[PDB]
Amino acid sequence: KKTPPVYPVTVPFLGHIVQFGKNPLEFMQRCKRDLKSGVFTISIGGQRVTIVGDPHEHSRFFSPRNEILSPREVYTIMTPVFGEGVAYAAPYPRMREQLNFLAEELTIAKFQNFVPAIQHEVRKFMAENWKEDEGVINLLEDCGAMIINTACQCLFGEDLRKRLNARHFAQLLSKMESSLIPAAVFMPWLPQSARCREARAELQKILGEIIVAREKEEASKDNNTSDLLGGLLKAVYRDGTRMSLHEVCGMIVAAMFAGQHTSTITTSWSMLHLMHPKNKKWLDKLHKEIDEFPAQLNYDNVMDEMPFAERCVRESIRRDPPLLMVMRMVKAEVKVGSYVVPKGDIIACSPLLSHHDEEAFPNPRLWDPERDEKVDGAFIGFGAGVHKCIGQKFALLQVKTILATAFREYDFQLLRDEVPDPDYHTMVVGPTLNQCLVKYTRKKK
Ligand code: HEM
Ligand SMILES: FC(F)(F)c1ccc(N(c2cccnc2)C2CCN(c3ccc(C(F)(F)F)cn3)CC2)cc1
Repeated sequence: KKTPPVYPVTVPFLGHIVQFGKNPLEFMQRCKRDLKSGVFTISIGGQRVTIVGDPHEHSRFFSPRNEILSPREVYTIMTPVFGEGVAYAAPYPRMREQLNFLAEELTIAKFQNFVPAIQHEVRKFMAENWKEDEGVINLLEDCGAMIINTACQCLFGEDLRKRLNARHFAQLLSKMESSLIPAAVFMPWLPQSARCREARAELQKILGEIIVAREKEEASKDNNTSDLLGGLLKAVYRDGTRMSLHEVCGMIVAAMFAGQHTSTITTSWSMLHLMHPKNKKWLDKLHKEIDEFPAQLNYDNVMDEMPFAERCVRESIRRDPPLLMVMRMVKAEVKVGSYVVPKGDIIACSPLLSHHDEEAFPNPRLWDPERDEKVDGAFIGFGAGVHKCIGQKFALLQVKTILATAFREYDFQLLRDEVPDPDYHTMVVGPTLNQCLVKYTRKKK
C-alpha cells in the first residue's frame, strides 16, 4: 500500500515548473524511464503531482465517480470564463444536468443540418481569402476562422447571427480567455477579469435581448428556432427550475471555447501531414475516398463513407494531442495497479505521455493513420469513462467536413522542409504560428 516513486527536486519550490515548461514530452519521458515506472509523482511548487503514465492503468483514472476523483478543485480556473454556478462552479449533480442539456443538443439527429451548413461557410471563406490561384496563407489562423465560422453556422440561429457574427464572437472569446495562465492551476491562492467581465456582460445582454425578441415571436409557433440557445431555454432541471441567463450564456461560451481551440489545432495538424511530400500515399488514399463525392455533401457522406479521413484526424490527435494533461483531486484513494495514491494528492493522466508509449504506439513520432492502438484504451485524446468528450462526434464531423471540402478544390504546399514543431508555451498545444505558412494552389479544369 505504498505510493509512486517521487522524482527528486534540485531547485526547491520551483518543483519542476522550468524543466516542464521547455519540453513536457522529454521531461515526462525521462521521468518515466529513470523511475522504471509509468506511474510516478513529480513536485510542482511543493504540490504532489501524480502522473498515471502506464496506458494499461488508464481505467483507474477514468472509471471512478466524482466523489472519489474530483476535477472541480483543479479546473476552477474556468469559473470566471463560464461564470458562477456553471460547470464545475455548480455542484456535480446539476453540472451533470447542465451537461445533459448540452449533450442533448449535439445528438446525431441535429447533425442532419450540419454538413451542408459547414460546407457553406468553408466555401464562403475560400471565396474571400483563397481568392488568387496561387497564394500564401497561415493555416493555423485560417482554420481557426473556419472553425468559429462553421460552428456558428451550426448552433447559432439566423437572428443571432445577424446580431452576432462569428468574427466578432471570436473577438469576444479571446477577450474572455486571456485571464488564463498555465501556472495558476496548482496554487489555490485579477488584472484580466476586468476585461473578462465586460465580454460576458456584453454577450449576456445581447443574448438577453434575443430572448426578449424571441418571446415576442413565440406567439405564432411559426418562429421555429431550434438552435443551441433554443434548446437551452426549454431546459428544465430536476427540481422544476430553469436555466438563468448567467447559466445559459456560460453554457454557450463553454460550447464554443471547447471546440474552437481543440478543433482548429486538429484540423491544422491534419492538413500539414497530408500536405507533406512524405505522406503522399495517404493523400492519395484520401483522394480515392473523396473523389466520388458530389459538390454538396450530406450527412451520410461524412459519417458513413469516410472512415480513412477519421483515421487521419484521430492519428493527428494521437500524435500531437491538444490537451496534454487531464487532472483530478483525490478525496478518497483507490489502488492504482500496485501503487496507491494518497488523499490530497493531485492525480493526473497525460494524453501527451500515454500516446508515446512504445508498447501502445511504436514509433510515436510517426504519423500513421492506419495504425491501431496496440493496447486497449491507450488513445485518450478525448478522455474516457465518466468524463469522455461530448463534443467528440461534432468535432470529428467538423474537421472531416473541412478536410473533404478543402482538398477537393485545392492543393497545398508546405513552405517548410518539416512538419511544424508543437508549441508548448500555451496550455492547449498546437503547431508553431510562424511555421504554419502555407502555399495554396487551386485545381483547374
Ligand atoms: C479535438 C476536439 C476535442 C478534444 C481533443 C476534446 C478533448 C476533450 C478531453 C480530453 C476531455 C476530457 C476532459 C477531462 O477528462 O479532464 C473532453 C471533455 C469534454 N469536452 Fe471535449 N474535446 C474536443 C471537442 C469538444 C467539443 C467540440 C466540445 C463541445 C462542443 C467539447 C466539450 C467537452 C465537454 C463538455 C467535456 C466534458 C468534460 C466533463 O465531462 O467534465 N469537446 N474533451
Ligand atoms: F461545457 C463545459 F462543461 F463547460 C465544458 C467545456 C469544456 C471543457 N473542457 C474542454 C476544453 C476543450 C475541449 N474539450 C473540453 C476542459 C475543461 C477543463 N480542462 C482543463 C484541462 C487542463 C487544464 C490545465 F490545467 F492543464 F491547464 C485545465 N483545464 C479539461 C476539459 C470542460 C467542460
